[PDB]
Amino acid sequence: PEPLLREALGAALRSFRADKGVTLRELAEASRVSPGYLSELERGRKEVSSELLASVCHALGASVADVLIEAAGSMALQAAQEDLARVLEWSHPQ
Amino acid sequence: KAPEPLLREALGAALRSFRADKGVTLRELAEASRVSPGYLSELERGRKEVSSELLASVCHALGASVADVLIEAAGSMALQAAQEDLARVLEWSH
Repeated sequence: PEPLLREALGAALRSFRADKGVTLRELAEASRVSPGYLSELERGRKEVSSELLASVCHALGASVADVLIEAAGSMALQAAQEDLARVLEWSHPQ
Repeated sequence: KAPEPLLREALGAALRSFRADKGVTLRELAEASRVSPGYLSELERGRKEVSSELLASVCHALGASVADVLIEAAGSMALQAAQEDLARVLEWSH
């Protein structure tokens, strides 16, 4: 289906972190959560509290709004790509 | 208190805007999404963190992608942050 919110936000957070060149353990330290927890968050396997999303975004020098737009853009793209892949597999299989 | 609203605050306001635009009552939406009207109300007022799965069914019950509700949530957060920063400078001088 449409990607879940936590999957989209996790990937967006990961992109922002990679953009800034900040390691996961550094970002988890700035946000006061374990590196494992943040790793799971990035992988779409954990639901963030709004408070923790705010700390992680702030630590990255990003507004939460910017991370939401990133997440929404990639959600739509991912749905469209998976749609395109089904349409083509049906009409042009290998 | 940060000027940027918490994600659950902005998401709840966005859901309420989608619901109101469609003219759907909380009991109707609860029924479609199999959650109590009581929980939906707290969600709308920014007092509940929602799982991604439940967010998806609510949005879909309203005929909207999660990604559209998130874009609306992001625009709303950014606007309120800007308005609250403006209020703060004005309170300081003027």
